[PDB]
Amino acid sequence: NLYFQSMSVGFIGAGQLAFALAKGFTAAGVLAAHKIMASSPDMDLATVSALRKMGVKLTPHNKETVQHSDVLFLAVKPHIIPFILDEIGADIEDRHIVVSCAAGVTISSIEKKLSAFRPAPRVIRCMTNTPVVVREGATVYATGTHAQVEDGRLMEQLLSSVGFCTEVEEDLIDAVTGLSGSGPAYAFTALDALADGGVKMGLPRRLAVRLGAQALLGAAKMLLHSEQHPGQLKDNVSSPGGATIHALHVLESGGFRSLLINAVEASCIRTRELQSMAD
Amino acid sequence: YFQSMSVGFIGAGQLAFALAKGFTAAGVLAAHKIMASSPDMDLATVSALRKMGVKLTPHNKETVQHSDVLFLAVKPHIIPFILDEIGADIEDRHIVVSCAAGVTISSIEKKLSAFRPAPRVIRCMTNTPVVVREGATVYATGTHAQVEDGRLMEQLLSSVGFCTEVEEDLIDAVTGLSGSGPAYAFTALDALADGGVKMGLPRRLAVRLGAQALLGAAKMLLHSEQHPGQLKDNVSSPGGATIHALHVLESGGFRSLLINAVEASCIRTRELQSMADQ
Amino acid sequence: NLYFQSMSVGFIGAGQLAFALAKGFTAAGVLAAHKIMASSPDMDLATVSALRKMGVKLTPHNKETVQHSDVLFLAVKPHIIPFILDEIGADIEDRHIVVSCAAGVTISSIEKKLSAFRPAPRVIRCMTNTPVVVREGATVYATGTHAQVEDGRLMEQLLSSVGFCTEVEEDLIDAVTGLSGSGPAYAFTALDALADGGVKMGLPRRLAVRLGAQALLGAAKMLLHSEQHPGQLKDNVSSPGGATIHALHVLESGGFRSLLINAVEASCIRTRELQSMAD
Amino acid sequence: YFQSMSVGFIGAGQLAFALAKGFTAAGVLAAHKIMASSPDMDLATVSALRKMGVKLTPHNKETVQHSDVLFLAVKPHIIPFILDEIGADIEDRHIVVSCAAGVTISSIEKKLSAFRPAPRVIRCMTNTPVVVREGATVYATGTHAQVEDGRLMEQLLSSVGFCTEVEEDLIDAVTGLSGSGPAYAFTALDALADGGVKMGLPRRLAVRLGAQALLGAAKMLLHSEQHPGQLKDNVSSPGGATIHALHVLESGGFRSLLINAVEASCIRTRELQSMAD
Ligand SMILES: NC(=O)C1=CN([C@@H]2O[C@H](COP(=O)(O)OP(=O)(O)OC[C@H]3O[C@@H](n4cnc5c(N)ncnc54)[C@H](OP(=O)(O)O)[C@@H]3O)[C@@H](O)[C@H]2O)C=CC1
Ligand SMILES: NC(=O)C1=CN([C@@H]2O[C@H](COP(=O)(O)OP(=O)(O)OC[C@H]3O[C@@H](n4cnc5c(N)ncnc54)[C@H](OP(=O)(O)O)[C@@H]3O)[C@@H](O)[C@H]2O)C=CC1
Ligand SMILES: NC(=O)C1=CN([C@@H]2O[C@H](COP(=O)(O)OP(=O)(O)OC[C@H]3O[C@@H](n4cnc5c(N)ncnc54)[C@H](OP(=O)(O)O)[C@@H]3O)[C@@H](O)[C@H]2O)C=CC1
Ligand SMILES: NC(=O)C1=CN([C@@H]2O[C@H](COP(=O)(O)OP(=O)(O)OC[C@H]3O[C@@H](n4cnc5c(N)ncnc54)[C@H](OP(=O)(O)O)[C@@H]3O)[C@@H](O)[C@H]2O)C=CC1
Ligand SMILES: O=C(O)[C@@H]1CCCO1
Ligand SMILES: O=C(O)[C@@H]1CCCO1
Ligand SMILES: O=C(O)[C@@H]1CCCO1
Ligand SMILES: O=C(O)[C@@H]1CCCO1
Repeated sequence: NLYFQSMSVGFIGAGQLAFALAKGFTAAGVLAAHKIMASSPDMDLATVSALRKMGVKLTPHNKETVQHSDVLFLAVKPHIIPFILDEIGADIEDRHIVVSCAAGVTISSIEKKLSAFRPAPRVIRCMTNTPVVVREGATVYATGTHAQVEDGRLMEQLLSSVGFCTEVEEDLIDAVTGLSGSGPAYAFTALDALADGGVKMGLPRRLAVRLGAQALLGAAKMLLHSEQHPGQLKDNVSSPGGATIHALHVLESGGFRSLLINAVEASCIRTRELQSMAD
Repeated sequence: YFQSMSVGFIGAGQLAFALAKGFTAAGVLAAHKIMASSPDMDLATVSALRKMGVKLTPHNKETVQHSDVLFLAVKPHIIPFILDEIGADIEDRHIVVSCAAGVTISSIEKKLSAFRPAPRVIRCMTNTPVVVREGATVYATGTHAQVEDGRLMEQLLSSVGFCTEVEEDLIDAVTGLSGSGPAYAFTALDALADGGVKMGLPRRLAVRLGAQALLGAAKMLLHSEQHPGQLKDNVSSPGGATIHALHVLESGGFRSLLINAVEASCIRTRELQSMADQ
Repeated sequence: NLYFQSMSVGFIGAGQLAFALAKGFTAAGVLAAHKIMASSPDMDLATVSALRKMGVKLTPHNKETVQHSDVLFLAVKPHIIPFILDEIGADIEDRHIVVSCAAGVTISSIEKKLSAFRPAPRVIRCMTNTPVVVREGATVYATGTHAQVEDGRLMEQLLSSVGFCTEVEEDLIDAVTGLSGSGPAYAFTALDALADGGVKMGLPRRLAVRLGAQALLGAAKMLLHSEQHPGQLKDNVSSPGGATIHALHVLESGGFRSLLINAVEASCIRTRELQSMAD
Repeated sequence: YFQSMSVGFIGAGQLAFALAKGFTAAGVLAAHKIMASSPDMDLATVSALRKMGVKLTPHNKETVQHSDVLFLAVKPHIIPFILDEIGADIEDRHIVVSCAAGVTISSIEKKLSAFRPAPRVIRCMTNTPVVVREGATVYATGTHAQVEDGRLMEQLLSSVGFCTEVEEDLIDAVTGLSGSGPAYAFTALDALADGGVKMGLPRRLAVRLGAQALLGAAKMLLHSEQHPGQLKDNVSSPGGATIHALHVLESGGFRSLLINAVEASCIRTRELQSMAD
C-alpha cells in the first residue's frame, strides 16, 4: 500500500470528468480538496462552480495547474489534448505523472509530444466513468513507456478509492470506452424507459424511477457477487409461463441484445475516430 | 429489534433462499429462527439453506407451527393448494405474507377465512437481489392485517433493500418493473458483455465492467435529485463516443422495448390475478 | 447599447431570408424600411414584391446595394456566394461589415475572396431561420479575423431584436444549421401530421391546425421558461395509465426520437457536403 | 373584469398549479381569490402556491364554500368520489368546471343532480402551457349551464391561452392532440437536442435552439394564412440541407407516428371513461 494522501492532484479541464473524479476522491477522504486544482478557460461554467463549492482550487491558467500538481489528469476533449501538450510540455517536471483520461488518445501520441521537451515523461492512460462521483466507477489504466515501477500501483490505489480499477493492455481501452465509459448513458436511457413503462402500467413516476434504479443496482450487484453466468441468474428469475418470461420474449422480439451490442461497437468505433481526428 | 420473532417459508426455492440469505446477512434474524419446507428435501436450494443454519422440514404444517411470520414462496398456481393444506393451522398470531406473482389478497383471504375468520394477510412483490441486500419490495396490507403488521413487514423487508407500502392494484405494475427487472438487467449485461467481447475484451473483464457500469449508474440516479434524462444529458459530450452509441440505441427503438417488457410482465401478472380470482 | 438606429442595411439576394429579416427588423422598429436595400437579378419575384410593399429599396444592381449599405447581408444560395464576392469585392469599403447568412460557407473562404481586393474585410458569419419574420428567430454568429471590437456586439444587438441571438465558435454553425436552421421545416411537417391525426379522430382541420400549433408554441415556451430538462417536463406532465403515456409509447415504438436525430445529422452533413464541394 | 369572482381548485397537481400560476400571472383575479385543496399536497407545491398568494386547505368543502368557479383538477377516476363528497355543498352560484380527461358532462350531472337539481357544469380540456399563458383550451357547456357561464369560461381561460367552445364529442380528440401535445413536443425537443449534441453542439445550446425553433415555427403558422406544407416549401431550398433532412423524416414515417400518437391518446381517453361507466 503506497502513501499518497499528501500529494497534489491537478486537472487540465474543469468539466464533468474533473468534477466527478474530484468529488469521488474527496468523498472517499483519500485526498483533501485543497490538494486539487483544476483549470479551464471559461471560469463561469457550471462544473467550475460545482468544483468551487467543493473547495478545489480553480484557475484559467493551465501552467498553474501543472506547477501545483504531482499527478496531472488530462480531462479535456480528445482533439484538445495535442494543444494542451504543446502548451504545458515545457512545464512537465521529473516528479510529474501525466494521466490522460481522454477517449481514444494513445500513450504513443502523448509521449511523442512531451518527449520534445523532456525525455522519459511518465504517462498513464485511463478510461473511467462518471459513477466515480458515487465511488462506484469502472476504471482501467495502461502504463506508458517511462512509467516508474510504482506509478501504475499508485494510480490503481488512487482510482480504486472511487470504484473498480484494473490494469489493462492499452489496446483494450477503446473497447472499454464503448462498454463502461459510455455505459452509464445506456443505463440512464434504460432507466428512463423502464420508468415510462412503470408509469404506463399505473405507477407514480417517482416510484417507477426508484424501483427501476433499485432493480438495476441490485441485479448488477448480484452478478458481481455471483460465480454464475448472467443467463443462469436470468433463468432463476423466470417461472414457467410467468410474468418475467413473457417480458423477456418481447425484449427478444425487438432485438434488445443486438441493440446493446450495436451501442458498445458504435462507441468504440467513434472513439477510434476521435483519435485519428485529433491526430 | 426483531428478537424472538420466528419466520417460516412455505417453499424452499430461489426466492426463499434469497430472502433467508438476505435476512441472515442483515443480522435481523438468526438463521435458526427461520424454517423452510418443500416436498423435495434433496433440492439444491435446500442444501444451501441447511449450510446456512436454517431449520428445514418437508412438512408444511411444521413450518406453520414454528412461525410467527409465514412467507408463501411457492409458484402462483400452488398457493391455493398450500392454503387448503395449512388453513386449519393458521392461528391468530400468524401474519401470512404471500410473495407469489399475481395471487390476490382477496383470493388468499377467501381460502383462509373458510377455516378461521380474520386471517392477517399481506401481499408483497420483491426480487432476487434481496440476496445481496439490494432488493426492491412493495407490499399491500390485507383486510384484517393490523396497521402494525404492515409496519413490521416494512421494517423487516427494509433490511434487505428498498421497501414501501403500495395499494394492491399497483403490485401488477411493480411486478413488471422491479420484480421482472433483474432479468432485464441480466439480459442487458449478457448482451453488453457480448459487445465488449466483439470489440476485443476478454469475456470475464467485459462482464465485470458492464456490471460495474450498471451498478454505478443506478447508484448515481438513486443518490441524485435529477432526472435520468438529465443524467443522460450530463454524461453525453458533444460529438463524442457516447452520443454516437445513444443514437444507435434510439434507431432500434431501445426505449420502446423496455416499455414493452414492463407492460408484458404486468399484463401477464393481471392474467394470473384473474386465474387466482376465478 | 450601441446607437445604430441611423445606419443602412443591404441584402444581396432578395428572397425568403431577406424578406424574413427585413420584415422582422422593421416590425421591431430598430431599422426604418427606407434604410434597407435589397438586390436580385429578377425584379418581378414574389419576395421582391413583398419587400417592395414594405418600403425597402429594390434594385437589380448588387453594386448599388453595397454602396448603400453599412451592414451588408449576403442572402444568396451558398454556391452563388463566391460569384457575389468577385462581383462586389472591389466595392467593399472600410465602413462595411459583411454578414454572410449562407449555409455552410466559411468565414475563411469569404475573407480569402474579399482580401484579394482590399485587406481586413470585416466579416461575420451567421445562421438564423425564417421565424425572424415574427421576431422569434434563433440566430448564432461567429466573428471573422478582422471584425472590429464592436462588430459582434452590433450584430448581436441587431439580431436580438428578431429572436434569440448568441455568439458561437464558427465550427458549431453547420450543426446549428441542422438544428434551428432546418428546425422550422421539421416543425411544419410535425404540425401537418398532428393536424391529420386530429382530423382522423374527428376534429375539423382548421381547429386541429390551431390546437396543434398552439400546443407546440406553448410547450416550447414552457421549456424555455422552466429551469427544467425536457425529459423532466415530459415526466411531470404525464400521468400513470393515462392518455399521454399511451401516446408516448407509440411514438417510442416508431423510433420517433431517432428520426429527429437523423434529421439534424442529415441537414448538418449536407451543409458540410456542399461546402466541401465549393472548396 | 372579474372584480369579485373567486376561483377554487379541487386538486393541486400539475394542472391545478399551471392554471393557478397562469391566472395569477394574467392578473385576471383580485388578490387572494384563488383557493386550492388536496389531501397530501407536496410541500414544494404548498410553498410555491403560498408565495403566489393562493389560499390552501386540505378540506374540499372549504374550497367549495370559497369558490364561485370550481375547477375539478383530479384524476378521472377520482372525479366521482369528489362529486359525492362535495355534491351537497354545491350552491346555485356555482359553476363546476371539470378538467378531467374523458369524464363526460352526463356522468358529472347525474352525480350532482342527486343532491340539488340543475348543477351548472362545464367540461374543458386544456394543457400545462397555461402556466406561461400559452395554453390551448376547449370547453363544452352542460345541460344547465347558463349561456353566460360559457361566455365567462371563455373569457377566463382566454387569459392563459387560446380558448374556444366545442361540442363535447370533440373533447376526447382534443385531448389526444393539444392535451397530450406538449409531451410530444418535449419528447421531440429532447431528441432534437440529442441530434444537435451528436453533431457537436453543447447540450444547453442545443436545447435552447431547438425550443426556440419550435416556438418560432409555431408562431409563424399561427400568424400565417398559409398551409403548413407551404411554409415547409419556403424553407426547403432545392438540393439543400433542409430537404435532405425532410427526406430522412419521411423515410421513417415521421408523419404517421404523430398520427398514431393523437389516435392512441384519444382512444385511451375514451377508455379512461368507458371503464368508469
Ligand atoms: N464525462 C465522462 O463521462 C467521461 C469522459 N472522459 C473523457 O474526459 C475528457 C473530458 O470529458 P468531459 O469532462 O465530459 O468534457 P467537459 O466538456 O465536461 O469538460 C471539458 C473541459 O475542458 C475544458 N477545456 C477546453 N479547452 C481547454 C483548454 N485549452 N485548457 C484547459 N481546459 C480546457 C472545458 O472548458 P470550456 O467549457 O471553458 O472550454 C471544460 O471545462 C474527454 O476526453 C472524455 O473522453 C472519460 C471518461 C468518462
Ligand atoms: N424468483 C424471483 O425472481 C421472484 C419470484 N417471486 C415469486 O416467488 C414464488 C416462488 O418463486 P421461486 O422461488 O422463483 O420458484 P422456485 O420454483 O425456485 O421455488 C419453488 C418452491 O416451491 C416448492 N414447492 C412446490 N410445491 C410445494 C408444496 N406443495 N408445499 C411446499 N413447497 C412447495 C418447490 O419445491 P420442489 O422443487 O420440491 O417442487 C420449490 O422449493 C413465485 O410465486 C414467484 O412468482 C417473486 C419475486 C421474485
Ligand atoms: N430560407 C431559410 O430558411 C434560411 C436560409 N438561409 C440562407 O439564406 C440564403 C438564401 O436563402 P433563401 O433566401 O431561402 O433562398 P431564396 O432562393 O429564397 O433567395 C435567393 C435570392 O438570391 C437571389 N440571387 C440569385 N443570384 C443572385 C445574384 N447573382 N446576385 C444577387 N442576388 C441573387 C435570387 O434571385 P433569383 O430568384 O432572381 O435568382 C433570390 O432573390 C442561403 O444561403 C440559405 O442557406 C439561412 C437561414 C434560414
Ligand atoms: N397533466 C396534464 O398535462 C393535463 C392534465 N389534465 C387533467 O387534469 C387532471 C389532473 O391532472 P394532473 O394535475 O396532471 O394530476 P396530478 O396527479 O399532478 O394532480 C393530481 C391532484 O389530485 C389531487 N387529489 C387526489 N385525491 C384528491 C381528493 N380526494 N381531493 C382533492 N384533491 C385530490 C392530488 O392530491 P395530492 O396533491 O394530495 O397528491 C393532486 O394534487 C386529470 O384529470 C387530467 O386528465 C388536463 C389537461 C392537461
Ligand atoms: O416470473 C415470475 O413469476 C416472477 C415474478 C416476479 C419476478 O419473476
Ligand atoms: O462520449 C465520450 O466520448 C466519452 C467517453 C466515454 C464517456 O464519454
Ligand atoms: O395523460 C392524460 O391522461 C392527461 C390527459 C391529456 C393530458 O394528460
Ligand atoms: O435547406 C437549406 O439549405 C437552408 C439553409 C439552412 C436552412 O435551410
